[PDB]
Amino acid sequence: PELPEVETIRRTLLPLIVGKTIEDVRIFWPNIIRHPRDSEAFAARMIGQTVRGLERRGKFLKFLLDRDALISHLRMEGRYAVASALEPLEPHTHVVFCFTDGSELRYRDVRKFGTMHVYAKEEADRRPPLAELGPEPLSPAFSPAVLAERAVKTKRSVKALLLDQTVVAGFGNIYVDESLFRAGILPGRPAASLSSKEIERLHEEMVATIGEAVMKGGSTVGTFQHHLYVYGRQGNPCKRCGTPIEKTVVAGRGTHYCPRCQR
DNA sequence: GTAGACCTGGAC
DNA sequence: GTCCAGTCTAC
Ligand SMILES: [Zn+2]
Repeated sequence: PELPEVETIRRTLLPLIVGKTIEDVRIFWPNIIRHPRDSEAFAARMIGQTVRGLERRGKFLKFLLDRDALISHLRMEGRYAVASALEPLEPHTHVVFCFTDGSELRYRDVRKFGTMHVYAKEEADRRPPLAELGPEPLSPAFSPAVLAERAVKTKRSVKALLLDQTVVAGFGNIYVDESLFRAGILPGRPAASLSSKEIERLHEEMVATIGEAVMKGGSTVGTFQHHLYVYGRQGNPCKRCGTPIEKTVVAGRGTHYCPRCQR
């Protein structure tokens, strides 16, 4: 789950929960709760509060209640669904919010990597994990200049730079690989080796790629999966030149690229 | 930069 | 049986 997928969840989930009041909060895997550390305090404070809105910051979902804000990160497999509280739960359900109208919001996560933090609204943006996030890619706050200031000071791979949420917030393995192919830049090259022209081109493709993915409802692996040039296509012909797509390891992640179209 | 952690189930 | 799928620590 990257920005496009999280933004899709935010849009579809909002009307299904806005205006409902919390009656109970049940937790089956405590490690997911990060703040307050004590699961009992986490549950108690939300009882009686009403859902007023749902926003997104980077790859995080921000549930807006009365006094508090619930900050949730899905990591690799987290997912949400709304259903009747009278039916048996599905496998791997670790947290459930029960509403006064008999419906409930369920959180499932097979690998158990997800996290949840609760803070008073006016403290959320000034505390971890939101405090140190970079700017939103689809906002004027993200420009070629911002990307250069960070790139010109480090020799780490350009892919490692784009995956750093403090540089820009929202890109993950799929959209970093896709943006670099569109820009014609190899993922393993030093960020400082990029020319001014290459930085402007990369910025342009990053905004175009992420924006297009949001419109298509994200990648299901949504319909953006039908528009991928390299992710998951190792061994198949490049859609632009016909050369076989390759896969290696960069910045500790599986990496896909075309040896002819990219640097 | 690069294995090891946190964790579980599918593909070969 | 062995390999593969967002972020933190540790040498
Ligand atoms: Zn190509």
